[PDB]
Amino acid sequence: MDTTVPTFSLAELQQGLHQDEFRRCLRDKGLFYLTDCGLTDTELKSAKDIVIDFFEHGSEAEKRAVTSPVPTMRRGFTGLETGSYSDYSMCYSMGTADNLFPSGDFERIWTQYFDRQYTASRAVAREVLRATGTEPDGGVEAFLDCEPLLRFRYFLRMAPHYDLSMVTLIQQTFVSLQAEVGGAFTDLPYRPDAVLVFCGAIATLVTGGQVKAPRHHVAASQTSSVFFLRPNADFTFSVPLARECGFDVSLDGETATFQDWIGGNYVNIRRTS
Amino acid sequence: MDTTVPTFSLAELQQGLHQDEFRRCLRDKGLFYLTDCGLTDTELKSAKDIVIDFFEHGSEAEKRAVTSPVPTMRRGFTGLETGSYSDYSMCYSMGTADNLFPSGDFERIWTQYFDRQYTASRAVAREVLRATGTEPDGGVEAFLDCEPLLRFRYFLRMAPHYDLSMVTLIQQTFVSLQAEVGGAFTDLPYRPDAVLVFCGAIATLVTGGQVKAPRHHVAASQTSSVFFLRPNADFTFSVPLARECGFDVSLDGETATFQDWIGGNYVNIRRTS
Amino acid sequence: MDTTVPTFSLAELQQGLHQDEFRRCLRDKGLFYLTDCGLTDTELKSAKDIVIDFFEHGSEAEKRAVTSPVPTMRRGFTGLETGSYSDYSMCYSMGTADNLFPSGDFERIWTQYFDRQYTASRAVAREVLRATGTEPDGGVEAFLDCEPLLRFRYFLRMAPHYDLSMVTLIQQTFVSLQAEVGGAFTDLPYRPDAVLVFCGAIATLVTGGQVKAPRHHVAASQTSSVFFLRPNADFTFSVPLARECGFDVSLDGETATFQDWIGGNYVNIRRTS
Ligand SMILES: CC(C)CC(=O)C(=O)O
Ligand SMILES: CC(C)CC(=O)C(=O)O
Ligand SMILES: CC(C)CC(=O)C(=O)O
Ligand SMILES: [Fe+2]
Ligand SMILES: [Fe+2]
Ligand SMILES: [Fe+2]
Repeated sequence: MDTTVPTFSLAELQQGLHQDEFRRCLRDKGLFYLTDCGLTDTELKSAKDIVIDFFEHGSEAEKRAVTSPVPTMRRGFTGLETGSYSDYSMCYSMGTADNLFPSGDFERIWTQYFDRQYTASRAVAREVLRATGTEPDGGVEAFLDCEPLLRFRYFLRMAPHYDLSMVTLIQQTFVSLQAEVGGAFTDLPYRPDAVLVFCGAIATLVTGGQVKAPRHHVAASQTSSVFFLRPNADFTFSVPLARECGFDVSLDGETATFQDWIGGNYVNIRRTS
Repeated sequence: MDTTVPTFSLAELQQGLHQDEFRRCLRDKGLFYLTDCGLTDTELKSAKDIVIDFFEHGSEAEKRAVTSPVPTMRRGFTGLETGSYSDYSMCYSMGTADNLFPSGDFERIWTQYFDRQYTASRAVAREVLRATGTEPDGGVEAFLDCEPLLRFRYFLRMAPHYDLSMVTLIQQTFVSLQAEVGGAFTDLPYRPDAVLVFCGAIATLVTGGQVKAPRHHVAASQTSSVFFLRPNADFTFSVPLARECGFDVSLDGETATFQDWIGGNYVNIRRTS
Repeated sequence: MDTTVPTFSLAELQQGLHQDEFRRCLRDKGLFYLTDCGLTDTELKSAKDIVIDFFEHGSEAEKRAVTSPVPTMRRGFTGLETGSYSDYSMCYSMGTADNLFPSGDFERIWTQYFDRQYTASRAVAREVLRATGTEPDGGVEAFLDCEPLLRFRYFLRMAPHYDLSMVTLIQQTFVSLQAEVGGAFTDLPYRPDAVLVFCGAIATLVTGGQVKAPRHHVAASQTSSVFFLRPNADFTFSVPLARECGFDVSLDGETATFQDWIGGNYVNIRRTS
């Protein structure tokens, strides 16, 4: 089997092309680059510049006003680890609501950036479901109108793990990002013309094991954008089916919700260790 | 903004003094020293000496008799990490009930030590609620008659994290303890005349985001007393409100309990990493 | 007290012999070697050879076909951590159903290997319950017809922790495995004639604190078989009783289930740190 990370045009997928190839990719690899999805280096420049300017020239008062009282990295500014937790790296997060913006121009640029990412993530997830003939409990659209989280970081840096999202979209700017493909770590360089997609555990779950959730990590001067498309707490699934594809669930009953499985706080990643 | 860790007299707070300053501290820093709360180096000496004597002269049989069958560090003696888990450090824990005491004198000294700590923690938490005009679901006293945990350790030693308590009271004896203040790690030396207070995530939650829960850590021959004031499993709060201040909750419904959020086992700290 | 790890014959236990010694072992140590349980180096050779052959000569296609879409190490092949997650070590897991076998001969050999392990684990757990006069809520057999997990690994390697199983059976092949006995790490060498047993937190819980769940770790060219006997999600227990023996539960009510306590996903180990 080719260990190459494939590339798919969203437009072409939406037209019913390369369905067999798409299915094989999802099953055997669970990751691919996506083009023609409305996201390129162009849309990124604007957001990167404005936020980077903030991480460098924003004062403490300005950062404080956009910092959550709890360091959860859910909304606003965060200094992630004498000195400051910023020494290692800084982060900016946002979602569909309850955001913290430092200025008007920043808000406009990022609200639009977030929207393109959300639209693209929903679109590719929609094709993931169609290619596997998957109809989530409660319908496709209700499943896709969910709880996304966008994190932008600015600098092994990150330990091996898999994501618990439906799908995760990544934009980057030495190749630090590595993913397991064909039983070996493969480089995942930047593609100014595309976004990198990682399938998460929820894709595996909802499709009944038809999609792989690949492990990946970061080796150790770069910025990355990570968009997690996460289901709603009440997303419902079959317990026996989860067991049939690898989930070591401790759930009584025939059906369960995302909340029942993961708990009352979103968990984005999981280390196999 | 001054990055100095302020000091407040409990007596003065209870009299309605420095309310504006207290509010600013809670919001911008989430930590402060507390005086006139009935806890000083005096009350500590007695407890420290008796337990330290145990950690050094107590036999294996004596330690075994006050050691829980599961190494949870909830009650009794614990050797925390050829050799012994004690090599790194030893710990002694207690709560309102189900305690394990090695002797009568030890019991008397520690029951009184625990009580002063619990009274002080409840008292400062009571002022935290009043300063922010917070009325917990079910009332103030029911909220404060909770599930505290006292841990005494004897020796980065501890990774950056924030506490999930309402408030945490610390007594100490090179400044190892560092906390993030104004975007920088600040030393938190010992004050024989006061107790150091850290606001936890529950303070942030119950007050609707009016209190910061500061991150902190320990850099690497000292003993420290840590008292966590923790809510009851049935403490209830508004889901939309939790989201409004940073909590990345995966909870269906308008209201939820501490148990719904954290799970069936108390979790005292959380690393932002 | 002797810090020696005792050995017990399953046959002799089932006949009512050494009951006082067994009780003392469970309470003070929580670990022991077990003989006459139907498991020796003989039964192991067959399974070890066939799987080891796979880890070395099996192609990527063959490994892929027995690899779960999510890297949970619940069923099938797993490469556990330029290179591959296999570099560190490889693993093969199985349970009562939903298994992934690479060949017919492999299936026969391992289905029988798993069965002997499950029978032995249930048998010793049955004696653990009888020696402590324990009658689980819902009866002994319903409690023992549970959710076991068998993991076979092929290479500190593993950090200090205790197991959350009822009991855990280990077969091994320099002594890497160390356990805390009498307040000191003790070697746990291989015994071709016996299986090593570790009591888990569930044994402590169901017996009301009569059984210790010992901490252990691995120091750093060997293979080990680990069989966790895990309760069903609906296993029910008394909340006040759990508190009486060390469990820091955040559970409202008088009774709770394993699922209520641990969550919707099995958790096999826990680090005291
Ligand atoms: C390598 C980056 C995309 C970070 C990542 O994988 C994550 O945040 O889950
Ligand atoms: C620095 C000590 C007070 C330990 C601590 O922060 C904790 O136990 O949460
Ligand atoms: C030392 C081995 C038996 C591994 C282990 O303890 C475990 O998997 O829980
Ligand atoms: Fe990831
Ligand atoms: Fe802390
Ligand atoms: Fe273990």
